[PDB]
Amino acid sequence: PPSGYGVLLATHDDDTVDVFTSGRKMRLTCSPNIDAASLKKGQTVRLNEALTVVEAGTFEAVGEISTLREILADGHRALVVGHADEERVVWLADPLIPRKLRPGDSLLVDTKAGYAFERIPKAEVEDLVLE
Amino acid sequence: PPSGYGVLLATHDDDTVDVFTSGRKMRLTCSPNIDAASLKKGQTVRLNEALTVVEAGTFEAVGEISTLREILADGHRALVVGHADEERVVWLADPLIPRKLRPGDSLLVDTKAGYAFERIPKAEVEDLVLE
Repeated sequence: PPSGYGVLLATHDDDTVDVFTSGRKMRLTCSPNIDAASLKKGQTVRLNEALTVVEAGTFEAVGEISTLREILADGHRALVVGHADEERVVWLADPLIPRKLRPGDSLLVDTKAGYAFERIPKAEVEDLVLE
Repeated sequence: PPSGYGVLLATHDDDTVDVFTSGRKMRLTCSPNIDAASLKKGQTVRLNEALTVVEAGTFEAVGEISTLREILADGHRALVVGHADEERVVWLADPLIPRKLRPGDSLLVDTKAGYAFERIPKAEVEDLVLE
């Protein structure tokens, strides 16, 4: 009955996936119940004691928030700046790739996993330019 | 089958290579399928529960952006500083030994592994100059 959680990283042609869990990256096989094609990068995946992906839910809603600096030319990574001016090159999740992200946008990230899940609207920038 | 990952440090003629994983370095033998000479410095390897190097690859993930200060005499190690003015020497990877390196170039590094993997293009330029 007890089942853990992990962060999906990428998909492989061997019907295998990379899962970040307990601060470590592991190679896992999707269960026959789920379809490996429907999986998306950065999506939370439910694991088990046998280390098998059995269900994928939505994306994480809590964690750190960082300021976006730039989007790399490859289109799958973004350079952002942490709270103490620490700079990280983090993967972009599927929802991030409205308008395309611009420098200065705030992204919800978890540094250990290294993914940007959601653009978080800021009230200060909205208040600066009155409408 | 579940499996983990590690970072390759060096290769020896004894068909044994040094791999950093789980926060520690171990000298392990490679599988017969893979070729020892084919492996390069600074690239990832895939381990197993028996710790057998079965698959190769390259490292492309997050990392604290480090400012390169200078290149040492031997030409295989580089001095980099971090956000907290922490100076440390790191082994250069194969793809960095490309344009000639210069002081102040941003680099992608793994502090636990001590390897610089790639040079991140400057954010202050690309996000603005392009049109």
